[PDB]
Amino acid sequence: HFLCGVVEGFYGRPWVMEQRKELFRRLQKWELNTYLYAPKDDYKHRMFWREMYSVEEAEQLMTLISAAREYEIEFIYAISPGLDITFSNPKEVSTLKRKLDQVSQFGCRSFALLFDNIDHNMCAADKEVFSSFAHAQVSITNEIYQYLGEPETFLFCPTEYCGTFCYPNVSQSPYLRTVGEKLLPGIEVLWTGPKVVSKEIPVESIEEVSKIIKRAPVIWDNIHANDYDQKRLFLGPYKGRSTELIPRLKGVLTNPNCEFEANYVAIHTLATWYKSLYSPQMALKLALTEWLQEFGVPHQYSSRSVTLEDLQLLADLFYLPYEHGPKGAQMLREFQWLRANSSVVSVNCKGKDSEKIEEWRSRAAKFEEMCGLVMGMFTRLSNCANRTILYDMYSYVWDIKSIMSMVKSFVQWLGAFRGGLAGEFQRLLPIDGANDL
Amino acid sequence: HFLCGVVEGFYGRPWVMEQRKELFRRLQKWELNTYLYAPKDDYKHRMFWREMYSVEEAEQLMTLISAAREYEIEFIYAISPGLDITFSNPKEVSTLKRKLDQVSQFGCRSFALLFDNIDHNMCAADKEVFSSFAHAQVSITNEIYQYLGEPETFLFCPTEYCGTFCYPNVSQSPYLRTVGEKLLPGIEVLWTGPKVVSKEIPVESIEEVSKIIKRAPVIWDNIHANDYDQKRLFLGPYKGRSTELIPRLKGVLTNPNCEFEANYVAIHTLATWYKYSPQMALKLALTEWLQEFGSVTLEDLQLLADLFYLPYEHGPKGAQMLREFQWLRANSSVVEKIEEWRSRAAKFEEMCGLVMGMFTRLSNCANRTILYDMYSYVWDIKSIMSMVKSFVQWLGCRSHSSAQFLIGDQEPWAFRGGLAGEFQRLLPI
Repeated sequence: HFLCGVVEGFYGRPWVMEQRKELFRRLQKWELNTYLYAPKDDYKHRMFWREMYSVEEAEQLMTLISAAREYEIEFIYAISPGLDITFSNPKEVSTLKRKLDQVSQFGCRSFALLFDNIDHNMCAADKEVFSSFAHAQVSITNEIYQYLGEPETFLFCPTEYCGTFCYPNVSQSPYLRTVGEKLLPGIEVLWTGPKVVSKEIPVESIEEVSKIIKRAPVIWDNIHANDYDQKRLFLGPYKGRSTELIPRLKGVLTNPNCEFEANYVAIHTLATWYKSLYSPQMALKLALTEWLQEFGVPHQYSSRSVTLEDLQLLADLFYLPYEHGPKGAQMLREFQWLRANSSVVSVNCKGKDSEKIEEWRSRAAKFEEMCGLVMGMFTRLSNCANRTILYDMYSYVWDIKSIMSMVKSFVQWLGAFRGGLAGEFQRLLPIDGANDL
Repeated sequence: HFLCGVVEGFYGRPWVMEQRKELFRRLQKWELNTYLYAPKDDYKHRMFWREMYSVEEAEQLMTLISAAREYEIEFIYAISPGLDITFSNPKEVSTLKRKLDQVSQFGCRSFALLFDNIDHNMCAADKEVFSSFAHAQVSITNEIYQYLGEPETFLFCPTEYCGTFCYPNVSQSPYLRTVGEKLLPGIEVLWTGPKVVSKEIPVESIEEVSKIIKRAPVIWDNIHANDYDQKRLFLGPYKGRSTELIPRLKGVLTNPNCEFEANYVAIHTLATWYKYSPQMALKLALTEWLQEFGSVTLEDLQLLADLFYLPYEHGPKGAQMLREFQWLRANSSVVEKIEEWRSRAAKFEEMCGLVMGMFTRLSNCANRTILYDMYSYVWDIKSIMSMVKSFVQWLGCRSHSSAQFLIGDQEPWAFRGGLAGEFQRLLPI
């Protein structure tokens, strides 16, 4: 069957077990079926992948893997040994087997080997044994498949895991030719689309890759991932992927925002898209409408609120990687126009103009009200009762509100170390606002 | 005696109780004595301050207040009712008293009333009873002082809490004149310096404020606060405050970084200063911190601290990379005695390598709690230096190539900041 769900596949602080249980609740609520465990910086997933879990760690994994079963979500355990492993040393191979067995005894029946972002060339001993980097990965992936008894679901993420990472192209890649041929027919292949973060995943691109790897891939979708930029959050709907892909694919797993509570939209809309033909804008409405209920006012026994419009504003400000939501783009166009047409100056060298200065002013007030809606959105969100949500999003909301606050001032006015060192180096690169509207 | 320690006084995710216990450990380890609880976004501290703590909330505060006593750290409970309180309605006043009693029964004997970020506002009904905003605040602050039995430590943070917030200046403020006169002698006054985030706290500025409020203030120090800027972290030493201030002050509480594990340097160096050379204090603190990791070297931490140093200053290795990159960009047009450009480019490209190395070893460390609290910030700097290294490379490879810097369709991280970033670029800052 078709895999649809979430991969916890991002860099940084991983999610905690209470959060993952709440995740399984939601995947079931929305009729998704899969979870792939692959947090890049849970140390025993990648950095110290040889190390067996301690007894108190094992108690938490088995408790987690059983919540997965309790909630009818399939649990796929991933391991990323590609960094420093010697493929031909059988102690390494045995260590990998030992590690998998251990998790299997916690009651896990599905697995994955990830070879994402790693040096293309092996050590000396390995070049001796294997003809290519591809051959080495397959050989151990197959061996491990078989050693585990050819389990229900088994995933392999290649080093050339998207269009732009294929040397020299997708169709003629010796690496992918080798995966297609030698990887055992029951092992599945993860693929992120044309790019690492794909704006669109066109059907023809999936036909093209499927030909060379001899099967339908499972999409690891980075569309809502935000690990690569401190300032970014993605609350927009699943988008750029035709429902026509579903027959051509073995699954879709989203790698979403690091901040757990910020993924309501990202996952609800994936679900909506799975069950459909699909309208991003309508899926967002469904998802925002449902999300609103999760934001209380606090209970009060002594005394002397977030709306749907607030959430719509918030999502349009923190939307998708290649697109702002309509209320965000509107405030942007309007502010550009105001700055451009600020010839309502006292030091005026066009005498004046009645009509053109009435328009500027009129549009400034209208804009100053839009800025108010941002401040209002922040105020009511900080007054909400679900603090877990407030905290997961606080810095992002504060930021936008403070900057809009300063933009409002600046427009009014028309009538320094910020970002820190990183900010200062950034301003000096001349591609700083190179994708701005 | 004299109050020195930490205020948990910032906006955002507050610290958790395990973190606060570990904090009390450290304050004692380093001979600090105080903690002020005032996280802006515990809902019952400020927004819904009338509300009593629930049973499960009360169980956690009692458990926390007793760890404070266990570790010989004084615990001061703050409350920020300034937003919507009616000062003249005695139900409001009673509600405030009810709330304080509740915390006292959790075993807490020290308190504070905060009136920080509030608009010089009275509702009517209040303007009827009280002649000014200042009069109204003191009247309830005094009443509450007395009602609690005039406790050991009691703090009052004024609305005019720093130089730039005093109308029209510090010396002639009717607001502060009124606080100085009518606030009872055993209540203390919190003050953040000339600014909200003070670069320096000069002695004369403290003499000046002490005169008008008729006592020595307790400094709420925002020097290492990072709640106001997503991209900023402060690992530099306590600085800009003369050791001559210590006799002129009733205390110093730092309001430090939101990310708990990032405050080792910020608090160790405060302690060192409480007994001064900033660069020697940093060395003491970085040397001690290195042990808590585990492979990460001292040179790695020195680089990291210099990259994320202080609000008005970068550390020497950071400022150096900056001046050198400015020079390279400025003098690129010559790509006769410009073997110096090339030479300086390679030398710079090696500096960028040390950043990548620092990040690599930090992600391989065994103290994951620390890694996570700082991960975003370290990734960011590494990615940006990585792109700076490229750009310098590209500048050099230009006598043999006329390719664009960005070649074709990019991944989103090439273009930083999102919508916030785009509005920022449109301001002149």
